[PDB]
Amino acid sequence: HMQATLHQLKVFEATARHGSFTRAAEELYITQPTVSSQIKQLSKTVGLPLFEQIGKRLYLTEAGQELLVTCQDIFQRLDNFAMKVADIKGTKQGRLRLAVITTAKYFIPRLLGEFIQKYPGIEVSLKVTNHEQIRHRMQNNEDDLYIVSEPPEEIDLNYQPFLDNPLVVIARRDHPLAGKSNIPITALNDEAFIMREKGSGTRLAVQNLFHRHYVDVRVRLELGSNEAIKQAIAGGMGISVLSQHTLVSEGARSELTILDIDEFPIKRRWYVANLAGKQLSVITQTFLDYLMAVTKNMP
Amino acid sequence: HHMQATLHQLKVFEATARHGSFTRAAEELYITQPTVSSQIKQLSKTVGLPLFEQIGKRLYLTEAGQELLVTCQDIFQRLDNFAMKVADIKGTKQGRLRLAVITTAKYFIPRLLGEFIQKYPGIEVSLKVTNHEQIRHRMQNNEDDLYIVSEPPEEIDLNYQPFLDNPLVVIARRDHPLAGKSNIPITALNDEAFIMREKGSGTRLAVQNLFHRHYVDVRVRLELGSNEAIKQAIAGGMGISVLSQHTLVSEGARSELTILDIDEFPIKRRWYVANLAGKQLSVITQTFLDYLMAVTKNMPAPFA
Amino acid sequence: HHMQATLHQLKVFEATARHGSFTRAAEELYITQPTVSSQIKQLSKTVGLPLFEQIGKRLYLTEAGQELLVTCQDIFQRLDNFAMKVADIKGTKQGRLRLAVITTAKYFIPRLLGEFIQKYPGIEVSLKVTNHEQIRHRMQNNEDDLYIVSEPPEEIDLNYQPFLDNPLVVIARRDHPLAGKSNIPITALNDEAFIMREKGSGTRLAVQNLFHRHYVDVRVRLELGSNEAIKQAIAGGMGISVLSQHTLVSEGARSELTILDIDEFPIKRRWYVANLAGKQLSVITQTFLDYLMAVTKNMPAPF
Amino acid sequence: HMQATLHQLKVFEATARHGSFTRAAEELYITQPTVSSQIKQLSKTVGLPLFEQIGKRLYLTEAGQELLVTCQDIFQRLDNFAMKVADIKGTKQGRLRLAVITTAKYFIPRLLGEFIQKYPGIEVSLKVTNHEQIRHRMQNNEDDLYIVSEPPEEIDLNYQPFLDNPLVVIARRDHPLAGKSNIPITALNDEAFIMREKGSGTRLAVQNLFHRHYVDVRVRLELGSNEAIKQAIAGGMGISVLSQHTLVSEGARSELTILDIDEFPIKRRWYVANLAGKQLSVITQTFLDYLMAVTKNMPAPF
Ligand SMILES: O=C(O)CCC(=O)C(=O)O
Ligand SMILES: O=C(O)CCC(=O)C(=O)O
Repeated sequence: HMQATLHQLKVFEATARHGSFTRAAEELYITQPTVSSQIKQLSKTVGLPLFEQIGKRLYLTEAGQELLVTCQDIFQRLDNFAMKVADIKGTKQGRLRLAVITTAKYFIPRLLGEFIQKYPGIEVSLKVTNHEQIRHRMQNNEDDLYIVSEPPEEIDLNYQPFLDNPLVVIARRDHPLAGKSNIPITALNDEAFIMREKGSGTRLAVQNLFHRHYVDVRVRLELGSNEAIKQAIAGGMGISVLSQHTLVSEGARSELTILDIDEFPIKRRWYVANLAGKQLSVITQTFLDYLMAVTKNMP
Repeated sequence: HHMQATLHQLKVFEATARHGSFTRAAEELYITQPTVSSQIKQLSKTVGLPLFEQIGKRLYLTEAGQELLVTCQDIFQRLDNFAMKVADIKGTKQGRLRLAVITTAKYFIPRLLGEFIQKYPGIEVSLKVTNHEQIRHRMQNNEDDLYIVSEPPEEIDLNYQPFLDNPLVVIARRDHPLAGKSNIPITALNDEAFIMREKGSGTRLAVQNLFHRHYVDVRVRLELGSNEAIKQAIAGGMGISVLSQHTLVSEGARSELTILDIDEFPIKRRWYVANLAGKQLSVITQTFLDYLMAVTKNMPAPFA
Repeated sequence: HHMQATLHQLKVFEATARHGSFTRAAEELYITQPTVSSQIKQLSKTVGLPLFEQIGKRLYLTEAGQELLVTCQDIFQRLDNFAMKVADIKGTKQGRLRLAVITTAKYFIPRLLGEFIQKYPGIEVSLKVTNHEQIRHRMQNNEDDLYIVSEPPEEIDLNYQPFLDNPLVVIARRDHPLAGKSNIPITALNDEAFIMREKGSGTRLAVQNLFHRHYVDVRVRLELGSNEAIKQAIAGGMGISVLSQHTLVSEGARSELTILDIDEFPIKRRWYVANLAGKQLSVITQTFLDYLMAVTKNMPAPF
Repeated sequence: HMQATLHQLKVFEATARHGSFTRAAEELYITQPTVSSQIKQLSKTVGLPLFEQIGKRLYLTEAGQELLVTCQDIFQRLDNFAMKVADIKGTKQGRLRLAVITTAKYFIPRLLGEFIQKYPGIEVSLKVTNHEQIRHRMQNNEDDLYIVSEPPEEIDLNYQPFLDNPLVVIARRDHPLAGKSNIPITALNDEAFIMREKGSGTRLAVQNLFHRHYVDVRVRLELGSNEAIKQAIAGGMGISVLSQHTLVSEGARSELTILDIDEFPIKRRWYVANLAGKQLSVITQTFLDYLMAVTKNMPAPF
């Protein structure tokens, strides 16, 4: 019974609705003898008579009544799918999956929550993790878009930069250098310093810049957590270098401050990426556009 | 619209998704791979979204594809159902029983169901053996006349009752040092090489809870999702395990297995049969329900 | 034997394993991709087993690689520890406080620890911030002077004591129709956008439970394992969530966040300071422990 | 710090142990002035004196004393990794990961069980799953060996066949055709038959052979489960075709039997595969050799 055609079902259902081959033909802009043979073929496939002529009309047999609701269910299901596809296309349904490097937690979720108010039907997933996780997900095509800091050479990606990630010297509001301008980088000599964990991107960049300019800091502490570091600074433990976006909620009157040391900010970027040769969904390309938009004139 | 799709196109798509391969699909359907290729391109144009993405040497379903695949499986199911009604008409069948049972009831239901049709050749049967999730799915859609579960879901308005006990027992190979001994305390399982079921499993839960309650530390040698695989692993002397005693129904004259007589075993579970939200039952459904209740009333577990 | 190996070799290896890439490792170590490659194979012969395997464009660490990686990390830690004793000797310091604390305590311990240091300038400090499991290993290895945990482990013999409350609260944006309202029924939450923590977490469990133990069905809009990310999600209007009130300490003057006074909240949790049972506290430990207790005794939670 | 070499620590540790440069240099088959200059360089990088001479002997400074303990730990940790590498090479420790296609559940776990008895140090994972799951594992390199019916072309694999998977017609012991021989395949026409699920491997291989010999069976039931089917057979609901390894536990006095039909068994195979280019661990190669051996002689059940 898979040998039946959709077209033969479409003829059958019309022929049952109306009571005649001819009325059906007129609806389906085909010929009455095409309808009759289509029905004979379909009855041969089913194995039973579908119709009985009584007076001027074709009435359904038991097997025909069953096939009618079978046809109605099937056509219902296709319509339903057609509705899905239409909602997808007009960004009123669908799924957006983002995997994002850790440092981007300070903007991405907020952007993403703005975007959903503007497209409520969308369902979202956000994964916030490290470079190794992200590489794995990329290898398995798990998300629509990936936001990273350093696009992995060994994976075919389509990407571009969209937002600068300055690393800046952060201090407590009462530090001597606070408010001072054009401060030479040698001024960091002998300063209590809170270092990020070994093997961190941030650590490595901070150390490289410090080796280049002969600066020797007193490492008071080593932590793995930017929040922890901000807190340690507040507590007087020292200064550090962190991504400026860690300062997003800080206002006019803050316990923290940026120092204005020369050779800073250490300049780094965030990229958007998708796998090379990927079919970008409607909402993905929509989101991509909205992203580049809101982060172009973003301080 | 979407009535421009053909049933052949959906067959080709549904087999491609299933196999993850134009080649394997073409083999199944007795067609050339370019036929597969162009049928998919055509259908894909008709829908107006991509259904597949080929990233490297790997084929993936898009969102729209994932959604069409469910649509194809519903449609095909409905055509199977119609084919069955037709056979039932042709054979002047009195009507058809619809049963969905939890996985572990495959070791008593099918056989029992054979012996039930013996008594009424006027009746036909559609047995679905599946997990709890799929049973709850079928339950929301009124898909079946009776449901057999280990744990009736709290989401649904059911009319359930228990009918057969499901004792979980310790199983070893006939040559195990504790084999044929009596009244062994549960502490003797300390350090035994043990084969655990997979993580989400309620069998695993029941066992992990009971062992935690008795401060029993076993050496987990293996995790397996399959009862049959476990039984085979026990036969090869990998260790012992805890399984539903009914899994021994399929254990023949060549079997090396035995039940160790451990204190606080069996873990007592049972099976429930369930109607749905006070909806009345056919004469068939009730003739079967009475059958179930009779035959199982005093049915001994295997290896008694 | 393995004394044939070189520390530079081990340093090249560990960077390769860490990066998943000879090129990215080569950039970090200020050297050449051929030299990384060279130095790894030189090391591989010495070991007697392959340390990596390349399938397609993917670089995988072998079983011997994975073992070597752990060995390299232990070794490098010991060298870093030696360098700290040296800087302590040469800095003519009074001594060093070692402290390991549960992840959620980063929102008070590091600040407090600064202030303590300002009070005792001869003391150096090591602050490890990590999860519960890892605090157990560290406990078993007598690694630290004091441990701060959300629940003391049963398998370890510990003197302990609670010192600060950990209220979990409902957090929302200040434009929310429930902002500024008193004595709100818990049932007001149901059918509301909600950001849920990751599966099998202290926090998610403790709110799924209290939502079924007071009959509340919520619309889960997102899943995140980062507290900061959730707060950012709330600022963007994504929904509400339940977080430790202490996560609000880093919420500056531009914050658009608030706590909703929902009935049957706060969910109440605690922090405990613990040491190994019977084991004498150093003068330094003791001085800190006293400072801790004083400062936290009447410490109000943020907002 | 970390400009220090490992040989500098080794020379340092000998020097502390003997209390002289000379006795240390004799142990390391090097000269006395290499030792001195080595220690002096190390003393520079450390930033403090490591030794002081008291009387006839070099004694450790405070820094020296700490350096000695950190050296003994480093050397210790380094020897441990060598014990592991040695244990691995001689199969006394290590990991074997197998992922197998569903139907191999009736034999792989048993063999694996027998194998582990010989090598008790080894940890094992066995994953029993479908072709799609197996492909994902193959793509992410999650296991040592894969056991499959049909290796997927789009993945680079070294593979070889090792055991036949005959599909045979199965009935209840009282079936009319039981005991018979050279039964015509057309005997099955009109016969009550229990089919495997749509899209199965087995259902396809069965529907090929039936369309080819114009065979029309009375499909009484469809089921997803080999165990269920065997039970349904036993309950009188029909006959079916299943892999012969389903019958592994059945002895001479079984409620089941195999019907000796023309064009049967449908011959299918199992293969062992690993990814191409990948080099097999020592325990993996061991297992492979063992698998081929025990299967070479192996008869199907009954
Ligand atoms: O940056 C930190 O320390 C916080 C770590 C984090 O992901 C968070 O709590 O969101
Ligand atoms: O074969 C069946 O019906 C299911 C068998 C099973 O689930 C198992 O292989 O463990």
